Amino acid sequence: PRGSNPPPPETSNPNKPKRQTNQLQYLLRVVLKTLWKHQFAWPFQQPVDAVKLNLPDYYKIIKTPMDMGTIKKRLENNYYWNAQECIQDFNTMFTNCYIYNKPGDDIVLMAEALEKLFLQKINELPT
Ligand SMILES: CCN1C(=O)c2cccc3c(S(=O)(=O)Nc4ccc(F)cc4)ccc1c23
Repeated sequence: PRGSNPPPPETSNPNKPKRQTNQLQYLLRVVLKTLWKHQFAWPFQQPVDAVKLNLPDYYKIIKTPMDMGTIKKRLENNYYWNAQECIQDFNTMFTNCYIYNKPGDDIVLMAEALEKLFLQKINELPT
């Protein structure tokens, strides 16, 4: 079907306030990098292509989409003011998965595994 995909979430906004913190550096260098390499990362590495993946209802249900490709670019582009803004985006990505899909679905098992690893890495966030 199509129809169409929305514009992806922004990864640049020159008027948005931003900072480099060592916590944001750790989010890129440790948290994002480890999740990124994982065997379950691939469905979360770019925005949902609702056309290709045959998920025509995706953007009827999910109105705040987020993915690790967007987060990666936001970190590389120094988009954030603090770590919480970034952790927010990971939480949105996970939440969207759990909202759209059913417990026990293969995609949800992936999200749960990534989220478990995420929380472990988040646990060692530096001062
Ligand atoms: C994480 C974004 N996302 C979904 O919420 C979702 C639902 C259904 C399929 C699918 C896909 S898929 O069409 O590539 N199929 C897929 C099914 C189960 C998996 F464990 C991984 C991918 C990619 C990313 C997705 C989804």
